[PDB]
Amino acid sequence: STTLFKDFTFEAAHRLPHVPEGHKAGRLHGHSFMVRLEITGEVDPHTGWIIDFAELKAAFKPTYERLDHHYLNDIPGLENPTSEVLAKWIWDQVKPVVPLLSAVMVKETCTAGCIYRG
Amino acid sequence: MMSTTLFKDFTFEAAHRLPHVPEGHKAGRLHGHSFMVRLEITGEVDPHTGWIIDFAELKAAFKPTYERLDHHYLNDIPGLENPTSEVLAKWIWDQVKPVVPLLSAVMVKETCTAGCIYRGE
Amino acid sequence: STTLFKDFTFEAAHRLPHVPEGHKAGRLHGHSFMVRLEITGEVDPHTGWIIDFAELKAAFKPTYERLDHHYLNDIPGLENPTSEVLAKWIWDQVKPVVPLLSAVMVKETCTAGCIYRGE
Amino acid sequence: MSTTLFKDFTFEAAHRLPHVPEGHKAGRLHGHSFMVRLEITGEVDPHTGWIIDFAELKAAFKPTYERLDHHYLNDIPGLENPTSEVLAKWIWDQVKPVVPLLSAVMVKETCTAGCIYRGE
Amino acid sequence: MMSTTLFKDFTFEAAHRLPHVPEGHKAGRLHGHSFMVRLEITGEVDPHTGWIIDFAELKAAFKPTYERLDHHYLNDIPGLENPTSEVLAKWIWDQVKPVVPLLSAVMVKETCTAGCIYRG
Amino acid sequence: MSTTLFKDFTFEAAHRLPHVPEGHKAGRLHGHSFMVRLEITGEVDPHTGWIIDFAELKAAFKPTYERLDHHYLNDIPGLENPTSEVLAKWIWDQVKPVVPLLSAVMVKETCTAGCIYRG
Ligand SMILES: C/C(O)=C(/O)C1=Nc2c(nc(N)[nH]c2=O)NC1
Ligand SMILES: C/C(O)=C(/O)C1=Nc2c(nc(N)[nH]c2=O)NC1
Ligand SMILES: C/C(O)=C(/O)C1=Nc2c(nc(N)[nH]c2=O)NC1
Ligand SMILES: C/C(O)=C(/O)C1=Nc2c(nc(N)[nH]c2=O)NC1
Ligand SMILES: C/C(O)=C(/O)C1=Nc2c(nc(N)[nH]c2=O)NC1
Ligand SMILES: C/C(O)=C(/O)C1=Nc2c(nc(N)[nH]c2=O)NC1
Ligand SMILES: [Zn+2]
Ligand SMILES: [Zn+2]
Ligand SMILES: [Zn+2]
Ligand SMILES: [Zn+2]
Ligand SMILES: [Zn+2]
Ligand SMILES: [Zn+2]
Repeated sequence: STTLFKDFTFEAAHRLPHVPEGHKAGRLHGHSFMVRLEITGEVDPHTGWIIDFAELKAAFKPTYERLDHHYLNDIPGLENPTSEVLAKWIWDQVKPVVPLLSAVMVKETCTAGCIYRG
Repeated sequence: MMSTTLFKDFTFEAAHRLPHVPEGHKAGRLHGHSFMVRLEITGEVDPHTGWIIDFAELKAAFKPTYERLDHHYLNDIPGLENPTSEVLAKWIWDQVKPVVPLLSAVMVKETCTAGCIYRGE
Repeated sequence: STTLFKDFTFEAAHRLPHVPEGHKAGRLHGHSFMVRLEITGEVDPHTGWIIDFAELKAAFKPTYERLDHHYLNDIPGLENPTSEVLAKWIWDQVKPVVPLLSAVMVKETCTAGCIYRGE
Repeated sequence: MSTTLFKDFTFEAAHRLPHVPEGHKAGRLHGHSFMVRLEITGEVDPHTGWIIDFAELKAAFKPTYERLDHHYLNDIPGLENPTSEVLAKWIWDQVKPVVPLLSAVMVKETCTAGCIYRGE
Repeated sequence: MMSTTLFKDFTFEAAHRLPHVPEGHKAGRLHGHSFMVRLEITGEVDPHTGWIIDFAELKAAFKPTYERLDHHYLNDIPGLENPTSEVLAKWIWDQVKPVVPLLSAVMVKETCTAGCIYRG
Repeated sequence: MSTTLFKDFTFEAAHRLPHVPEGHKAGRLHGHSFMVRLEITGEVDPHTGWIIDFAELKAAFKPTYERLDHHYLNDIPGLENPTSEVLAKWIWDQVKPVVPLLSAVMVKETCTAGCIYRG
């Protein structure tokens, strides 16, 4: 048994609709968002891996393309695009494709983030 | 386990020395580091806010402790007479857990390549 | 002389209005922008510095707070908010209050950037 | 309650993956700047205020580190299929006997891709 | 002088070995690195596009050379029989300058802490 | 036109700035993980393919590095006012005799700021 992870960065705009009126997050802004997908499972004795890192990247690509260079709030389910909401939303998009998914981390900035484990 | 965790990272610039190491050990000399602290909290996400707590509330809760550490000599702070990573991590937990009840871990990195994670529950 | 620099990070939305339909930069998006301010000058013999890093931060603060947590295209002069335009714009905003400014770098992502020198 | 210590090491090596399909890039001879994080979990001594000195963990790993660094991994027995997963297991198997409090080994082949192994 | 410069960074994973170091020198054993290459260009900013050239255009121009380097053994590429950072930075300049006429410098880093800049 | 080599080193040290005003935070005893970049410029030898081995640059700096690392800077002669600016010049002065091709010294007290000295 082991864990594997792969990291991705996407460039997007968002705003938080439910913060108080003068809160900076309530203004239209953006971030270089980092996403880490983590899987946990058994290592195949012939391949020597769980799945190819490239399969994890390929599995994310359709979701990446929806998020990257986009305004998140216009995506159904991301009307309140906090890191927490986004981590769970990503889990829900990728879990069908990556059944070994064990954690999704979203970082809005280099110093803050959240980790969702479904 | 199933969970949702939030974390926020802070950096502070401080001097320390380790008082119990062998004579001549480099840690025994007055020196310092760019310390990194990561506070992690575990909780439920409110359906209206969409968050556990605002990152800014975490930063504000930590501020008093942060200001005691930054641009200071750690050995002068009570509880930090032996200011190892491990001692500092637990000390920070003890200071913060009262104002951040959902605190689940404290990480302290003395350098970019070496550190400690403390879970106090 | 000696050169000093300091890095600032701001979180902002932008959109490039003059790219072809379909170009990714033409959609409303954002980045965590990095700005490096570089200054060059004489080190005072008594202070041991050119200017305090904090004095540089304070000088930039007004301009920083126009950029951070904002949509760049709404700022006059940033209607086409490329890295190149933004670096020159920051130079033009900051040079009056930091006469020793020698270069401005803007990075939209960690792996690329622009450097402008206005003299 | 628990305390975990960790230290990161970087080594410069070549490898190739022998069991990937014909034209897979990882099947060609190449290399990486590999990063290894060793994590320890255990009691912190009330006198020393640490689990063990970072320097002692470095020393414990040094023999294995020197086998890896500036080498071709496939040549090392046990690393004939030197995936991140296999390497992390292998490092654990070398280091656990010297550092019984070892609780995880992370290997990153690149800055964006990695695996964490936590024992058998 | 008054000027605008752009740069973009690319990382490739490759093996190399230095053939002219003394027997025993670590760099003379087959090994590898996650190499970083930065291309710097300088030119006028077009008043319509607001840019010198699109970052994507610089990436595209470099791709053929990038593909020769990534997931390969450098010593087997003609011109890179002695694949030092110095030699590699110049070799990259020679490959890229014809397709990126605004190219002003090439940086190679073999590790995160050591590298070389060539200006032609 | 030129080939430049560089190598980065990190050392862990205490310092305080003695000529800032009372209550300025840098006036309190503190420390940093300092980063130093040494740069050299010169001809690439066709036989070795290098200017000097990165390992030679590290060895040449080691004595100076060992004075700095895990020490209190203010007690080192020359570093009574251990600003980044003063430190970069001091390192230059210490290193230039054993690294004649030295062309720049950068010092960073934190990851977001620094100083470059070029002689
Ligand atoms: C300041 C800023 O730009 C935001 O996007 C914030 N986002 C969050 C936030 N706190 C949490 N928990 N989650 C968040 O996603 N605070 C601010
Ligand atoms: C070298 C240096 O400057 C220190 O501050 C050291 N600190 C620790 C250490 N080991 C542990 N476990 N914890 C530490 O905090 N070793 C050295
Ligand atoms: C992809 C994206 O989000 C952008 O903002 C781009 N910006 C620039 C760019 N190229 C230059 N030169 N300047 C840029 O500012 N390409 C893309
Ligand atoms: C692309 C490249 O250079 C490789 O070394 C790959 N390695 C792995 C890999 N996938 C897993 N799971 N583990 C690996 O170790 N994919 C590619
Ligand atoms: C240790 C190692 O793996 C190497 O690749 C070395 N490369 C160089 C080197 N020195 C220079 N100047 N250039 C180099 O390219 N030293 C070692
Ligand atoms: C805040 C702090 O800990 C310091 O060490 C400072 N150092 C400098 C500084 N400014 C310059 N120019 N040089 C410095 O070296 N400001 C503060
Ligand atoms: Zn935001
Ligand atoms: Zn220390
Ligand atoms: Zn953009
Ligand atoms: Zn590989
Ligand atoms: Zn090498
Ligand atoms: Zn300081």
